[PDB]
Amino acid sequence: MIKVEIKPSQAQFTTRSGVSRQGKPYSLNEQLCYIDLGNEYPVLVKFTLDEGQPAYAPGLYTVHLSSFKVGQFGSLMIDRLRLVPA
Amino acid sequence: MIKVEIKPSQAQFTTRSGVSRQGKPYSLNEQLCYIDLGNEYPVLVKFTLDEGQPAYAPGLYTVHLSSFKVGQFGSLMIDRLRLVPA
Repeated sequence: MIKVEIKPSQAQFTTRSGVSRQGKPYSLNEQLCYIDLGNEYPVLVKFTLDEGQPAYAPGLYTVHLSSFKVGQFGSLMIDRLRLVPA
Repeated sequence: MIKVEIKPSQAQFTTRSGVSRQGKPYSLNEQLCYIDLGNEYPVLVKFTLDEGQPAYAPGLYTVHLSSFKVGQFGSLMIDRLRLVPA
């Protein structure tokens, strides 16, 4: 299991916006977290939330299986970091 | 935890080869596995082994933390699927 932490200072998201190739508006909500990758300190990671999802609250989380997909070259990839409470 | 299985038929690797942009030879060893991504059946996934590593033997495995890195856009990515026995 991957240990993810949302710190008190990371309790909010920011939103970026634009327009797709054929004219549709979009909005993407991004939040920050710390992930323990086995180095001397956890590292800062950004991720995009799914549509209609609030920012994750401060606390400890692990990564859900739905974060992963098989890519176009037949290998595993992360689609979007989706979290569940520890 | 991600559940990975090496079937009896997947006990071997194949090797691809070539030459880098400035002339150095390389070899990459690739092996297949099945990963349970929560769909009705496990899916077929290819991955490259690290240098000097034998093919994983048939059996059940999970993914090691060293499989992950922060990418150039600040988000989590899989570098190479590295496995450890379940």
